[PDB]
Amino acid sequence: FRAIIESPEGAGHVGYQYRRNTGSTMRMVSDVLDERVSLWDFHCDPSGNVIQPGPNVDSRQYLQAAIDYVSSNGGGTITIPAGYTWYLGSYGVGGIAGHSGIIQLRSNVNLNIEGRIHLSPFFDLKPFQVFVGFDNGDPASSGNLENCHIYGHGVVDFGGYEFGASSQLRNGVAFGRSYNCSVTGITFQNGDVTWAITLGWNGYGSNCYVRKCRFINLVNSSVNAAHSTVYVNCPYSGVESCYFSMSSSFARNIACSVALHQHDTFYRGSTVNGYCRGAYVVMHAAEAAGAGSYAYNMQVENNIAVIYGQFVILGSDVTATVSGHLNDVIVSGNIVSIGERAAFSAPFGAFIDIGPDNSGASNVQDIQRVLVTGNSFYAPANITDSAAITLRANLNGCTFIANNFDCRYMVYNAPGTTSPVVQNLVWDKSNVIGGTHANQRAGQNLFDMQFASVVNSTIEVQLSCEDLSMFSCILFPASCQLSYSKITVDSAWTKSMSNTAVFEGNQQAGANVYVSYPATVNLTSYNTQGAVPFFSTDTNYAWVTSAYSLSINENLDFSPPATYTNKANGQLVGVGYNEIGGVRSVSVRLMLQRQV
Amino acid sequence: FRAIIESPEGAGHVGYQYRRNTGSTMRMVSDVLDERVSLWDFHCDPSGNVIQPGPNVDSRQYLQAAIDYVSSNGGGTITIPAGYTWYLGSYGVGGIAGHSGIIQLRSNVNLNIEGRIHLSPFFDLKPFQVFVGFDNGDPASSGNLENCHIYGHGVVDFGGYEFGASSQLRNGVAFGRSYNCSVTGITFQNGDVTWAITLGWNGYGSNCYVRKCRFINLVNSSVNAAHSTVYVNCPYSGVESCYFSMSSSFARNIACSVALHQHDTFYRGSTVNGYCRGAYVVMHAAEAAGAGSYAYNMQVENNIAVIYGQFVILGSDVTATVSGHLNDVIVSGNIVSIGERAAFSAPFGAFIDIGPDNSGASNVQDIQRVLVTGNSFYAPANITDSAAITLRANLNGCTFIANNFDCRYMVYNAPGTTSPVVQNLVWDKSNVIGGTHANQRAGQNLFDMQFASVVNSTIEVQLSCEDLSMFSCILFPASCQLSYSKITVDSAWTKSMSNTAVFEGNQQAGANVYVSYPATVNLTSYNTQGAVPFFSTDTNYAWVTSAYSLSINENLDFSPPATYTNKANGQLVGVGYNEIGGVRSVSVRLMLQRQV
Amino acid sequence: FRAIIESPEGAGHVGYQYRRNTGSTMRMVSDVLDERVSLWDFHCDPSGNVIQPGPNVDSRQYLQAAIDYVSSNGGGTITIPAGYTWYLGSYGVGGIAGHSGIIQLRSNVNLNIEGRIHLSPFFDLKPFQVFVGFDNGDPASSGNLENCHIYGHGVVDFGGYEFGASSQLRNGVAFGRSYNCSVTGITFQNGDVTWAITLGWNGYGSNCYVRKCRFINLVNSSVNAAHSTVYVNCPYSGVESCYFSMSSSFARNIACSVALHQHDTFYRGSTVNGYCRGAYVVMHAAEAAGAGSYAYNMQVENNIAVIYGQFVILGSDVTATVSGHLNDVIVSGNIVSIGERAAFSAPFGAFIDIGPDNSGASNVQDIQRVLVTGNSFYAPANITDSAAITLRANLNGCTFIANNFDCRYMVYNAPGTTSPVVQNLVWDKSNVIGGTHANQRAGQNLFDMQFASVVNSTIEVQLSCEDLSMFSCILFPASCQLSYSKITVDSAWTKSMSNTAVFEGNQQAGANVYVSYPATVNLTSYNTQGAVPFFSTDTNYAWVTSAYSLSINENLDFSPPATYTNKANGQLVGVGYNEIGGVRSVSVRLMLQRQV
Ligand SMILES: CC(=O)N[C@@H]1[C@@H](O[C@H]2O[C@H](CO)[C@H](O[C@H]3O[C@H](CO[C@@H]4O[C@@H](C)[C@H](O)[C@@H](O)[C@H]4O)[C@@H](O)[C@H](O)[C@H]3O)[C@H](O[C@@H]3O[C@H](CO)[C@@H](O)[C@H](O)[C@H]3NC(C)=O)[C@H]2O)[C@H](O)[C@@H](CO[C@H]2O[C@H](CO)[C@@H](O)[C@H](O)[C@H]2O)O[C@@H]1O
Ligand SMILES: CC(=O)N[C@@H]1[C@@H](O[C@H]2O[C@H](CO)[C@H](O[C@H]3O[C@H](CO[C@@H]4O[C@@H](C)[C@H](O)[C@@H](O)[C@H]4O)[C@@H](O)[C@H](O)[C@H]3O)[C@H](O[C@@H]3O[C@H](CO)[C@@H](O)[C@H](O)[C@H]3NC(C)=O)[C@H]2O)[C@H](O)[C@@H](CO[C@H]2O[C@H](CO)[C@@H](O)[C@H](O)[C@H]2O)O[C@@H]1O
Ligand SMILES: CC(=O)N[C@@H]1[C@@H](O[C@H]2O[C@H](CO)[C@H](O[C@H]3O[C@H](CO[C@@H]4O[C@@H](C)[C@H](O)[C@@H](O)[C@H]4O)[C@@H](O)[C@H](O)[C@H]3O)[C@H](O[C@@H]3O[C@H](CO)[C@@H](O)[C@H](O)[C@H]3NC(C)=O)[C@H]2O)[C@H](O)[C@@H](CO[C@H]2O[C@H](CO)[C@@H](O)[C@H](O)[C@H]2O)O[C@@H]1O
Ligand code: NA
Ligand code: NA
Ligand code: NA
Ligand code: NA
Ligand code: NA
Ligand code: NA
Ligand code: NA
Ligand code: NA
Ligand code: NA
Repeated sequence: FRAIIESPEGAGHVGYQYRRNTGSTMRMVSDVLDERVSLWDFHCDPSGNVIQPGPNVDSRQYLQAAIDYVSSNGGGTITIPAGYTWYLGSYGVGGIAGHSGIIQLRSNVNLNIEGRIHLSPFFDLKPFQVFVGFDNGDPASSGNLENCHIYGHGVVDFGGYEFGASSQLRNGVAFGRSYNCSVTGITFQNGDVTWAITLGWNGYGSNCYVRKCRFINLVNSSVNAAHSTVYVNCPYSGVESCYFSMSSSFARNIACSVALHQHDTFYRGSTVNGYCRGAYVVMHAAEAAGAGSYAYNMQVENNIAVIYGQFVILGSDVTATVSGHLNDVIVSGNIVSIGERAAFSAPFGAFIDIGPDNSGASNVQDIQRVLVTGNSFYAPANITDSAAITLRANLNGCTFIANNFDCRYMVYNAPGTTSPVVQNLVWDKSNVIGGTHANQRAGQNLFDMQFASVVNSTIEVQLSCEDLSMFSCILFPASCQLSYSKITVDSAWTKSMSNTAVFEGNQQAGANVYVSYPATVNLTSYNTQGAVPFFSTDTNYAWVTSAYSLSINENLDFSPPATYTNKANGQLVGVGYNEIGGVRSVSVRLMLQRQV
Repeated sequence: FRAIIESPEGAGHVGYQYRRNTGSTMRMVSDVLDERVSLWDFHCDPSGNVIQPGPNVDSRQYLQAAIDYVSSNGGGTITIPAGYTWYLGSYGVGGIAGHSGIIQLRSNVNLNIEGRIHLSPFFDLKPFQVFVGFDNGDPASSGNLENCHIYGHGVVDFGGYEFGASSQLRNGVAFGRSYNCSVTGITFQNGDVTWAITLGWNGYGSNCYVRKCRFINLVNSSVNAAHSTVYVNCPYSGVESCYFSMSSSFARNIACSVALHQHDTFYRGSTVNGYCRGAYVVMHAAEAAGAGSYAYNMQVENNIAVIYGQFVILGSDVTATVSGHLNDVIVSGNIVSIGERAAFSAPFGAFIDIGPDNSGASNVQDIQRVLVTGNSFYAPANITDSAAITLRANLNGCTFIANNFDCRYMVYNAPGTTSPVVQNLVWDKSNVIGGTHANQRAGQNLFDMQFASVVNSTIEVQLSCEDLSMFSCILFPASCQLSYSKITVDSAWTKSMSNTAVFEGNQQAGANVYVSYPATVNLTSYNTQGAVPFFSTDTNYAWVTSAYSLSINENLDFSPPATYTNKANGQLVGVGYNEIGGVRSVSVRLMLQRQV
Repeated sequence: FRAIIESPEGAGHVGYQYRRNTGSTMRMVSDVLDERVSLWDFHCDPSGNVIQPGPNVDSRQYLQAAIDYVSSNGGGTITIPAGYTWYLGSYGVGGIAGHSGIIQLRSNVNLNIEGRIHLSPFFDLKPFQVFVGFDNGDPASSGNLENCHIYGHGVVDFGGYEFGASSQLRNGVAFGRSYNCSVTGITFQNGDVTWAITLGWNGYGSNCYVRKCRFINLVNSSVNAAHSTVYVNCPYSGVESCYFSMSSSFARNIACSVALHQHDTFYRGSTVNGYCRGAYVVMHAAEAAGAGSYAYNMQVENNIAVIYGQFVILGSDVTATVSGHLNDVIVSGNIVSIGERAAFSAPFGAFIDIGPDNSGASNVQDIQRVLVTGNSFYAPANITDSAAITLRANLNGCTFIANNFDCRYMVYNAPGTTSPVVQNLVWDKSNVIGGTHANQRAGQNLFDMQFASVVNSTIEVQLSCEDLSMFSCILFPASCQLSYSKITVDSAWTKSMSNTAVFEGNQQAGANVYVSYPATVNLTSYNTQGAVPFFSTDTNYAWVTSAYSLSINENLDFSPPATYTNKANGQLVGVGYNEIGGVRSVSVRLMLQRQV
């Protein structure tokens, strides 16, 4: 009996009944203790003696034994205890070896990480994926991971080790073909990794989430090829209320916070600092196996960001046998800025980027039904490479309403690069254009329409302050076709502008182009006393349907017409009034209109 | 002593002091074990022997005993253990019997559901409410439920059983007259039920919430009369970050995700697929006892939905002695689509529906001060029955700003049905109208104003692409009165339209109607050389205050006026210019304006 | 052995192995029990006998001993047990004494509050701060608090005691110089306090959050000087999904829900009732030590509020050696109302307030790049003191897009008070002005521009119903300079208004002022048959660049011009048509335009 009690079965001989309640189960202490489980229950030598964790102990095999055992009972939650750091010092074996895996996750087995998990220097200059939910080296032959949650106040620390080679991959949690899996509360820090968390695999998975996590300093070297903190690769999944921070120079050029790569995915309520990019919103044809060829219902909302490159990047692409499509996207309520940097010192600053594929192709995309609304964007005045939208690949539609954009360009694409085919670009008059870059725009077009063609598009320019440095508010080169479009420039703050809208190929003459913009025009009247015609001296107004005065008349003896039409020879003409006769000659600011 | 130790009081004789700290309490093992409690502590036969759960064991009485006992000590949290399925196989007794209750919840007693709870086939074809917080068969004589939280990674499974009769009710959690109650984390699945969760009772309750829950496949038969997944019937309560999915055909016709039925309630950040409806936002007079006759401060924001009928349904109604009012509503940031379906195959597709009462009355409602802003809506091109708003009952105000609506109709109501009285309908120019339904609109009016009357309303139509199939952009039948309103049609993409705005009762002539829209007009001049008048051949322009040219002048020898007014006989008239004399006859596209 | 077993070391002699697994650690019961810790482990007399909590027991020393001990082991989570109320009855000692501290928090030591914590009457009429994370009386010499989380279903009750003197301070949780600290789930109630929670100290701290907490009735007396429920004084921190309620009259005059006082801070998804104010968004120079002199990336989104004063208050100020700046702010998606009250009975109602500093100075502020978008605001018709913006101090920019404001004023500042210098105030046409206050505006200007100067501003007024009671839609006194601005009044619902826009100093004549608004003008023609001029009888139109008819022509024999320009003497002039000759005299409603 003494022997039984001191034995490992002792607690199984000590009776217990909850709160002395006579209606409660007559149990043994061991039954109640068996209701919970921790790493300490597996962190022992072959004789069953507990092993203290530390920098010289590899905890991997013990944590794997705990997970495997709990898995065998239909699941539960293993605690990783507070007040200790648990080092990992070797790779795992079996199915996860193909993924450079350390720990293998299993279905229904949750991890409550309250202490710290820290990679030992065995992993320096090596690939690794700390937690892996695949059960096979080939993800295509992998089983699923279901009902696996990682949560707590603890920490995953990547030991500060740099990558050994750019081709290597490193990850924190790869859930795999993951259904109802989540990470909540955890801080991931101090590394050089590719991703912190990945959700799903090529569309297989569902209901995976990352909530209230922190990601701190996860890129640190020039070796690191690329980094996206959370890659969402299964539908009905997302990231909310997270914090992302980088301090490395390299992060400003390579790091993105989130990738939304399947339908019905979201990125909300998060704060980003020190990253190149905010989010990719993409349908890769190569990733279309699990959930189809369409990324739709994509939501980026209510985030706060300081970045160095582009906030949201839109794209879709193709393989030999699959074509990716991106549609039904909303980007709203975000407040974003380009951090303090030299012009051209990081990838081109943008709120929205329509990005060419990984091979640089701009003629594979199928991006449409995007709404960008109620966001703020700001870039410091020196950052020439800042745009509301860098439209660098084919676009089948994007709508901008009620944003506030305060940067160098509104619409931009580099000339002599790609020549995008643009459809259904809508820029509503309710987009407010800020003045931070006023006086910086010598030689530049606010809306620089460097495309192959534009159709079914609306650009309603409204200034809110003067910028007389700019070459034009909007310019179309002669190589850009323009049809079935509406282009207007409001006259406010434009009286002293030489050029307002510029159509280098006279594209505003098109049958279904509807335009209006201010221009200065010289007119000369006949000498007749009374009602008298005034005609423009130049003949380039054959496209104008009406025009009206934007200038006061300093004269007593006559007045020019208030309104004008045109004539077949391209003159404007209207009827004014000579109180006394005489040939008149005036220079007037007019609002030129065509079909509006 | 051996006997004491092996007895149920044994743990109460084994001393313990935390971490051997001499300043800590000298306790017994049983005291520490008594800090927590699980179902295992009550899941026992009359001799105190533990009973294993399973499909042949009814766990109800044991779980009730646990709840009752914990309640007696001022509360706590009972764990429903992971790795087991706990079947429920009988109804409860007492107060919850009137609600077909299984388990009775009690104040301060939380349930941490980590395992699975599953209904046994005793419940097939029967009503049931799994967890009930009422303590009396008559909710009016019920006490309150306070401080009751249900949370964890577990599951409530409704066993797949169909309803027996349409008149039956089924629910997961009925909190009752519920104050500071919540459900977090739980998956509700595999049923045919009326609701999964209900919060409050006829306005009694407060601070009830449903967060990070999943609701999967909860309608499965033609017997089911109706389904709303969460019914919010107490103020200061809401639903956030939930997932809702249905696969049944019947769900596309009967199921709604959320009902917000009292003031200061919200539905946010959620994803919906396979449902008929997104949310009801309603003040039922019959439900006004607990929190007054007004539903105000109602918020539907940042949701993602694929539905088959209507996204938000607005309503209010009356009883013999109470009148319901709905006001101060915001609908923002939502991205919604009608899923792939045949036209007319499910209830009429809509972003907003102003719905008649349960008896079909359209003259009881008092709905006003609604803001719909920054949402996206899409319906596939074949779905004739798709509208931004189906305005089917009296409306005292609704404001639309900066949305993107891509469907068949903008404003719709069926002719020869209800004749709503409309006030303060505001459709701002910043609403972008998509082109998916271009070419599908033969015989149809984009804004089909099938009302009794319209007052104090604004409709600013702006197209962003051509649709020459439509009969008109906006049409008022002669039975619709129109007064103190502004109606405009921007000219862009309208040059080839026969009809733009149509006023079948010539209602645009009204003293306080402010309109503008394009029209083609034939004019004929006098023969006089010089300044010469042009007059319209038709006499239907007595209401026009000015008009201006939207056409170029192909002539050298003359020009028509740029601008026109009218004359008492209903002609337009303006002054053009004959370089050489002669009677002129032209057909010109004009922008007709009245008081704008 | 019997003796050992009954001793405090007994559990350390009883063997245990998890679930009888031969691969598990051979432990003792005490090891498993040592995995968790509660207040009961420290709530004991000097002989180690447990003490029951209650109104006559001071639990403070015991809870401090628990925290100190857990801190010594590298942290963990102490449970404050459910089913008991734990009273605090004395002040703490050491570093927190300077802060009137009760309990001292320590790094990595979390509190899981499931029971109730309640202040005893020792604290009546006294200052107190219940939980304090500073370790020194002087916050400047304090160490940090890291990784401290307070969570659970429990309650902190302040005992209902009033303040003794207005100069006293009271707080719930002062995290101090706080990094990765949070409060989740807790209800704070029944007090008269200054704050419930404060985060950070003068910019020192990071990643502090308050989530899913309730704050109920925390002001109760006329003695209380001021109250803000959560004060956020460190960056990368915020408040989400909280509930705030007050019932006291005094709260309607003194209480604010949140203060956002450092960069990258947020307030989201919360509900407020009974408060004076929603949120301060402020950069105090005096608080600039820890995180710099700029508050930027400030976010107030998706809140629901009933308040009595101002929803968001913007400000910045200076000290002898530091200047505060506020920029890059977003206010979106909020639905707010002024609760039922008499006019002038609480501080002036406002959605946005640009507030002078604590000394009343209006010439210290540097507030710019603010976006206010997609919000709703409502005040009952009797509340004269209600404005979309009360602009009472210097403003360097604020942008309003796509809001719905239904109150007395749109833009307001009291005349004969402060004279703000205003730059970059942008009021887009997409702001919808409600009609609740129609007919209440005798003697009042909808936009009452009571400033020193206005520059680089846009005000686009659009009515949606008639209000003929108002004196004007917009008025500039002669003391307000106006330059490089755009001011328009849409004609809809304005035909019967005497005054639309009023420029008491004729400021619309300015070279870079762009305006348009309706006016009635009397004209007289020459007698000539045919094309004939009409001239205004008054000479105050020297600033007008064009005008056009907003009136029908009731005549057959002639028509006035459709469009007009001006003449140097300030007449308008245009060319109409006399079918028969004769001098004509008409009164016409025109749209007057200047440079637009
Ligand atoms: C770091 C990052 O996320 N970058 C984005 C680009 O992603 C792509 O490059 C990545 C570089 O790391 C990834 O490729 C790498 O990893 C692949 C997967 O690893 C294998 O399979 C795993 C399941 C195993 O555990 C591993 O052991 C290994 O076997 C590997 O095949 C590639 O060779 C390697 O370079 C990334 O690949 C994806 O990763 C996720 C997450 O782990 C996984 O779920 C997917 O299965 C996998 N996809 C594929 C196809 O294998 C790869 O996608 C990304 O392409 C780019 C988006 O922008 C560009 O394209 C847009 C659309 O055309 C265009 O709009 C834009 O302008 C372009 O810049 O963004 C980041 O750069
Ligand atoms: C399924 C659903 O939610 N449908 C919505 C309509 O709700 C209404 O019909 C429901 C059908 O199930 C409910 O009625 C049923 O249940 C009633 C309540 O059950 C009793 O009381 C419970 C507390 C007990 O536990 C039960 O044992 C039982 O005793 C019952 O009285 C009815 O006879 C039965 O048909 C629903 O009733 C409400 O349910 C909630 C949640 O449980 C409860 O808190 C309320 O007390 C209770 N209300 C009432 C009045 O009893 C009943 O409301 C809903 O009316 C409709 C809204 O849209 C229509 O009306 C709008 C406003 O005029 C209009 O804009 C719109 O166009 C219309 O379609 O939406 C769903 O159909
Ligand atoms: C109640 C509230 O929050 N009111 C807002 C104003 O805040 C300011 O007044 C408060 C009155 O309580 C605070 O001052 C009081 O407390 C100070 C701090 O206490 C000391 O230091 C603590 C760390 C210790 O634990 C204490 O023991 C004590 O030693 C004290 O120095 C003052 O004497 C006392 O009156 C508040 O002070 C701040 O509090 C936070 C939170 O605890 C702390 O992190 C800060 O260190 C501390 N700040 C300073 C400078 O010490 C003090 O800021 C607030 O000023 C006002 C904002 O609006 C006005 O100014 C705007 C900007 O110009 C302008 O736009 C607007 O129109 C103005 O009305 O809002 C509330 O009234
Ligand atoms: Na691999
Ligand atoms: Na769109
Ligand atoms: Na081209
Ligand atoms: Na009943
Ligand atoms: Na409204
Ligand atoms: Na009628
Ligand atoms: Na102090
Ligand atoms: Na702004
Ligand atoms: Na002045």
